[PDB]
Amino acid sequence: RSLIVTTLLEEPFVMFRKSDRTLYGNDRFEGYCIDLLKELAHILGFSYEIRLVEDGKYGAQDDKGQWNGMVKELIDHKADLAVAPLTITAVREKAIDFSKPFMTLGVSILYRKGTPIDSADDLAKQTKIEYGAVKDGATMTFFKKSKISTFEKMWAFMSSKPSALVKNNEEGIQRTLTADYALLMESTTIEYITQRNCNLTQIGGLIDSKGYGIGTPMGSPYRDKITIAILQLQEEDKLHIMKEKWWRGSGCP
Amino acid sequence: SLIVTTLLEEPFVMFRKSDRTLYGNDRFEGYCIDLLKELAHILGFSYEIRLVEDGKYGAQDDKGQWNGMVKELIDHKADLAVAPLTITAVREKAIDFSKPFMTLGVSILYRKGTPIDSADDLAKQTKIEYGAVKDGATMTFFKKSKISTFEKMWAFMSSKPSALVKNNEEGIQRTLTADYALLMESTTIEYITQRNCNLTQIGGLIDSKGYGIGTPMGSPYRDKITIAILQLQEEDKLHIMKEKWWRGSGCP
Ligand SMILES: O=S1(=O)NCN(C2CC2)c2ccc(F)cc21
Ligand SMILES: O=S1(=O)NCN(C2CC2)c2ccc(F)cc21
Ligand SMILES: C=C(C)[C@H]1CN[C@H](C(=O)O)[C@H]1CC(=O)O
Ligand SMILES: C=C(C)[C@H]1CN[C@H](C(=O)O)[C@H]1CC(=O)O
Ligand SMILES: [Cl-]
Ligand SMILES: [Cl-]
Ligand SMILES: [Cl-]
Ligand SMILES: [Zn+2]
Ligand SMILES: [Zn+2]
Ligand SMILES: [Zn+2]
Ligand SMILES: [Zn+2]
Repeated sequence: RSLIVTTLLEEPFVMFRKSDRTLYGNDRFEGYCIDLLKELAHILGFSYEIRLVEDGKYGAQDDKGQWNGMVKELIDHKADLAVAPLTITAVREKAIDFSKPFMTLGVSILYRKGTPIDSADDLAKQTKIEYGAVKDGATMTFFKKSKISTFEKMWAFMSSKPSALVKNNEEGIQRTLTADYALLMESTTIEYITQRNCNLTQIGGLIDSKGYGIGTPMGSPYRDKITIAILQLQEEDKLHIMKEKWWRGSGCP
Repeated sequence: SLIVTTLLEEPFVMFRKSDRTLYGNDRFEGYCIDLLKELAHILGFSYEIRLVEDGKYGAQDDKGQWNGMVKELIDHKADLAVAPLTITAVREKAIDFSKPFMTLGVSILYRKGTPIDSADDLAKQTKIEYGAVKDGATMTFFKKSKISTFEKMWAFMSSKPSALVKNNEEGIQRTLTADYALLMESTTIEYITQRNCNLTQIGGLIDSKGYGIGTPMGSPYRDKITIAILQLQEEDKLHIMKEKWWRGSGCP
């Protein structure tokens, strides 16, 4: 029996391979998470089938507590693994079994260069510059439930204007380029664009300390096996090599 | 009540200074003590803190038997292990780690003004000695490492028995008294380098690890503590808790 792997298209984690031949099966995909998935399959000795999740979402719960996206697939036993930049959160951990993190990140700010803005505190105290995050993502949920006075003031801004929240990273990146808009985005993706689009930069440091984990249904025996494999991959400096493999662009002066 | 095994290690678990004799859990204070009180209240359990007898974190011997807090958890003599216990693959095969409550990496503790800039600089030369705490997580990393730089560095530490120190307190002195660089976890480096302005961190972080709460394998408290640690992080409580205990006179 092969494992069902649900995932999403997100640079540079999972991308479509380009080729002259028509590609079938797992051959269609490439990226950091694809290399990580082949490495886990190598260590644990299993075959898998990659399926893009249909609703194209990571996992948010509605007012009635029901989930969507990849997290729902794991809950409904419709998938064995969720290999994607799936942020480890307490609410998601109460529904699925996260492996230990394979990559660290924190929430930060994507914005233009040449601005006296030095922190998220500067965005909260002003109104001319609009800010937001990907709707129903981990970052937006952080601001929604946070009690820090600065982040409470920022969430009142995002929730009041529905256009402040973007559908995905691509729209948020586009909005920071076409309007006076700052995107609250996870640091790993910020590092990826700031090395390829020299117009954008990171503002301030990291506001929190989180990680990406491999999602499994609760009670899955593969969680602890993947955790140990991720630990072996880190100690062998291989998570370091394959991250530098996909994150290194031309750079920005 | 749950039995919690731990170790004396600044600033995670320390003896609370007092004129009168302290008994029970009142004897201890520190970051891990504050974390345990926070976890105990969230999960609603009572506990008894017991310093592990052999005074060790957890290493394997020649016969494969564990010692320290890890063995304490395997033999079910303790329910939780609240200490700066580094999450490693070999330990994860023996106990159930919670998700990390603190991030750290291996780095270098050495004197200021010295030319050494990285661990690779230490490997290429021989006049400046280097090592780590014996049978700790750092030493075990170099012993099993296949990276060519770390394979060479482990040959150096193992060749001269004095390169391995007994604990952090002795290792800090060897950087303060000899031409010696200590391979130390970054969180402990950050703590001392703000108290002893003659020491500094050489280079960046060599790897990326974390401290986790140890439980016996199959413990129902693992996920409960994991979720509680995640809530503590999202509520900025782990940030307040670390800043409280990472004090010092400060160094320019
Ligand atoms: O979501 S976690 O498993 N627990 C929260 N943390 C703690 C702040 C150290 C971190 C820090 C870095 C990670 F990669 C994961 C986590
Ligand atoms: O021991 S872990 O659970 N898995 C290894 N990592 C990965 C380098 C991201 C990290 C990074 C930071 C942590 F706090 C824990 C861990
Ligand atoms: C690319 C997207 C929308 C994902 C990636 N990790 C977060 C998650 O797992 O929810 C989202 C980013 C964010 O919310 O800042
Ligand atoms: C203080 C000591 C000996 C401990 C703390 N964490 C590591 C562990 O959990 O093994 C050790 C440090 C190190 O190995 O560099
Ligand atoms: Cl875990
Ligand atoms: Cl005792
Ligand atoms: Cl931390
Ligand atoms: Zn490396
Ligand atoms: Zn590298
Ligand atoms: Zn028992
Ligand atoms: Zn804070």
